[PDB]
Amino acid sequence: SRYFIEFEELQLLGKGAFGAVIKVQNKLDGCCYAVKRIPINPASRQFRRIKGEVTLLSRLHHENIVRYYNAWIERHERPVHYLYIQMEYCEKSTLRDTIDQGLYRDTVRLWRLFREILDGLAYIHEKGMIHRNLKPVNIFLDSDDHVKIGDFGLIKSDPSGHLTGMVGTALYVSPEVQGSTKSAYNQKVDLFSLGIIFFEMSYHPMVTASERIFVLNQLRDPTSPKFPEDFDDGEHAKQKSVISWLLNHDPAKRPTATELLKSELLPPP
Amino acid sequence: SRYFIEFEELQLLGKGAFGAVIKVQNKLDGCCYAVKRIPINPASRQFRRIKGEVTLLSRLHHENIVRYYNAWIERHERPEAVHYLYIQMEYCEKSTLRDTIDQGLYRDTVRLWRLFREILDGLAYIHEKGMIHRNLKPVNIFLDSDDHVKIGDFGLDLIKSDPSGHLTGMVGTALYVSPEVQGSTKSAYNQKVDLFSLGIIFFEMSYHPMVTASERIFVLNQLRDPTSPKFPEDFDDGEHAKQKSVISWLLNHDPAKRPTATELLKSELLPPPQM
Ligand SMILES: CN1CCN(c2ccc3[nH]c(-c4c(N)c5c(F)cccc5[nH]c4=O)nc3c2)CC1
Ligand SMILES: CN1CCN(c2ccc3[nH]c(-c4c(N)c5c(F)cccc5[nH]c4=O)nc3c2)CC1
Repeated sequence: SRYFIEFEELQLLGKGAFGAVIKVQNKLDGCCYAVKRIPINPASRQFRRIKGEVTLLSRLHHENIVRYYNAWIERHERPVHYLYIQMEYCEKSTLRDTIDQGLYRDTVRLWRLFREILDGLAYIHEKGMIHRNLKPVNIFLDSDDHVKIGDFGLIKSDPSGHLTGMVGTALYVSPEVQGSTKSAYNQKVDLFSLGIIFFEMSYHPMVTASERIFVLNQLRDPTSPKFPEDFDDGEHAKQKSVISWLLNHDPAKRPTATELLKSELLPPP
Repeated sequence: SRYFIEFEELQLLGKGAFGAVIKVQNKLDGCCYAVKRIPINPASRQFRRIKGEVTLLSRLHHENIVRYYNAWIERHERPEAVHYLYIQMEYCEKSTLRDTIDQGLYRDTVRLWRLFREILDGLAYIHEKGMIHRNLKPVNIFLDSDDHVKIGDFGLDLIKSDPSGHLTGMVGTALYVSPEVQGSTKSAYNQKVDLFSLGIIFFEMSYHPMVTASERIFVLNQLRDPTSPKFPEDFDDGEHAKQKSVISWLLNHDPAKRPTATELLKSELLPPPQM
């Protein structure tokens, strides 16, 4: 097994239904990587979707996309197949942890990392693709504080007990690709995720779960697209405009990645 | 029924909304054919389009065009009584050009270039006789026992077909149709529409088998990019270069900037025949 003989497992980065992401160190070069191990049935339609995503990722080359190193399938003894995808390890945390540590206070940085997410999103989009998985836990920063878009994959969580609405990854998922009214996945979906991601980028960390659920669900309202009182039309204004344009219920009223880059609302690089 | 009495069905070659193509065997001569069965209605303007096609298809004689044998109408069944049109054409033993690309054509540079010249010979003929094909796709170009090109007849934003679930754009048949024919139709009927499809066909012939659906959709949509016709990074110049110059010639977004079939056969980009 190539994984256990060539790589030194260092730390678990993520876990879930997909499988896991591990911080590893190649024994030969000595660099750290984020190897994604997915348990697969090489006969299933699931295998056709991952092999299809490995093909697409190996063809993506952008400064703001997470770098692809290698992908291989391994067969394990009687407890079975595993698919490994070796990708770059972005040393300087995720965008999630960058927001939680006060990104909002540094407007100059805030606007730079946003532009970078747009550059990489534009590249993905101009190569005719939809990400479907743009969330702060899947956008990272390297040693040089650059954005690296990751690869592609009522509420008990509320301590007050009174909150209703969507929670987690669902808060980033476009309204058109939800419910019974499943109005076809578009590239405009990736831009809805980016309008939620930019609000969080532009707003103070939401310390409590009750605060996060209320604030993000009120922003997602088609009959009331919010913005908290402390997110004033005075000091933000252009930020509020970008967020409101991207979060426009009508998938057709949303800009293109290139439209927002060639827009006056975004400061110059 | 002439079809059931005079012929014996051996295999289904293809299907669709148009009708179907079935490999038959004539009981009198012992030869196999490709009978294209079309459900029709004689009082419709669609039938008068089909009749006109049988009229033109019967006037074409070139070694690189699928030979036409006979055409007839058959009133079959009872309810309000269905009408069918049969077209009996040549059966090409070897394969389709699709199954030649998929079984690695891109390697044999002497076969690749020959097969392409043969497609241009047939296409130059159809164009001389004042016609446009509009069905030039690797599934409608065949190869007979002697490994020769036979151009078939003319039988007139997430893409759900993609297993990954990320790809956007053109899928299947739309991948060969000229951009002047889709969206903005002002002169969507030129002979240069055929020459565009030939660029996509020559790309596939010159490039490795794209066995994945996700690969074929990505690779072919990148080439069809109006703003910038991409081309893969795998597609060398040390073993190609002329091949790439021809593909670019043919795929020019502007139909005026594409060659004519006889212009390209006269071009020095094309290595001369030695057979
Ligand atoms: C409390 N906080 C938890 C998350 N902490 C963390 C730190 C570094 C991290 N690098 C990656 C990472 C990926 N997750 C990754 C991927 F999922 C797919 C492809 C490439 C990737 N590259 C990465 O570099 N995640 C990190 C999380 C920071 C502390
Ligand atoms: C390698 N695999 C073999 C079986 N398969 C096959 C083999 C031979 C074939 N010939 C024709 C064929 C036509 N389709 C045809 C037409 F569509 C209109 C007019 C004349 C035609 N003559 C043909 O000979 N199809 C074939 C399919 C698919 C490829």
